[PDB]
Amino acid sequence: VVSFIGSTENDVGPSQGSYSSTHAMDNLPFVYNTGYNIGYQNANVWRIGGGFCVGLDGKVDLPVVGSLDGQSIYGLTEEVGLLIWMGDTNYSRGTAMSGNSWENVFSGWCVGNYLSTQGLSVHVRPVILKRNSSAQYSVQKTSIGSIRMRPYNGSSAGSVQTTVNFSLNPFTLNDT
Ligand SMILES: CC(=O)N[C@@H]1[C@@H](O)[C@H](O)[C@@H](CO)O[C@H]1O
Repeated sequence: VVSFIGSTENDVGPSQGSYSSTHAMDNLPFVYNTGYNIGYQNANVWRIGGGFCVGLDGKVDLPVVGSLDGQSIYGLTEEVGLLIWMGDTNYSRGTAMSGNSWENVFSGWCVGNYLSTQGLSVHVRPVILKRNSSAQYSVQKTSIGSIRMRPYNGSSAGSVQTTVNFSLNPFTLNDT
């Protein structure tokens, strides 16, 4: 048994967020290490039971303005980009992202003959692209991508909602 209990649209990171870094941005691109603060986590998006086996798929829509260490830097504005992560519940369980096609983000599992729940989590890292002349970057609310449950081992979804989508909450990058 499965069931959708979460929400279709989920905002990544809080609104009006301010971030700072005194590290080093000499040789762009630079990537703020804000940990997992800009993201989304709902360990309860699908209710499952009876051997139901589920995995997790993710897909970012933003264009690939490049690639950082085998990961795809996704762009928003001329000067701003991001390192995107998607996967299962525990933020630490994230799977970096490359391209704009559906990729496996969580190997999944097979619950027992009891009632549990299936979750997901997104986390992003703000990348600075092209130079500026104010040392300040704005970020307007923009779509990012989605996650879709992956029923396997003979498991079925049916008409039960399989995908939820994400959106990047606005914010601004500082540095000083
Ligand atoms: C904490 C909880 O009760 N629900 C978790 C769910 O968030 C997670 O997606 C799934 C697979 O790891 O395992 C469930 O037990």
